[PDB]
Amino acid sequence: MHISSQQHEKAIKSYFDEAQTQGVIIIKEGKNLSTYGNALARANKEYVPASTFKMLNALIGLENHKATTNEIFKWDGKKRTYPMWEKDMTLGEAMALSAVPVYQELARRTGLELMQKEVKRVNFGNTNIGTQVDNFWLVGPLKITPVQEVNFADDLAHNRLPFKLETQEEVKKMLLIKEVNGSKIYAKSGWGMGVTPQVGWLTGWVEQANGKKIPFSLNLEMKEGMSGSIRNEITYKSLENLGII
Repeated sequence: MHISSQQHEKAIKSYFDEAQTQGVIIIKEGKNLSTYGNALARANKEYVPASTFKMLNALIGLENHKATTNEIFKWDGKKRTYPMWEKDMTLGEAMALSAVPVYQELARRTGLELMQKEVKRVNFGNTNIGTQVDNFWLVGPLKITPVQEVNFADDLAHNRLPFKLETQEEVKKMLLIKEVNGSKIYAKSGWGMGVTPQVGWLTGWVEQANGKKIPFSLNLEMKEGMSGSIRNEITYKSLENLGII
């Protein structure tokens, strides 16, 4: 339409400035990547994936028969950081709650040798998981850039990753987080607190009413004290600004 690129860029930058943090959002339309936000150089820097790795953990675990989508992972009765984690959950429920204890169990079922082979086969990020199967996506050594995250979201949204179609569809069903008019937003959040500085993610895609899918990845610096909902607020204001939703 009639709004200049200068004005779109200024508006999206201001969403990050108003939240008092530093970040980028990458949007892909077809093969074209557009970078917006207030710290554009973050686009090709590596950060831990944190809870965004649960997308790939779920695909690996389902494809290799380490879980089913209806299996209930029981809470072991020990105290958790968050009360909503102190309950029995399917992978889908654990995805929406970012319940790392469920995904650590799934990683342990997959085990280090298979985990490293699958992460290499999908060529996710720097592809390095090191020697600790239960925390490699949290504290290193696995890292990924925001460009690589939006390209992963593009691959999953279009069923292009090297898994069965059914496996990709099962995991995509776990990622629906919002519906706006007739658009649907599928995405996974992350907040890596085990590194310094802390990293915030929201990576996913918009499925528009006509069926087109527009992948995006938000990446920002988080600080103890911030609200996790700023990730969604920035992302939705940016997508609305560009007329994607």
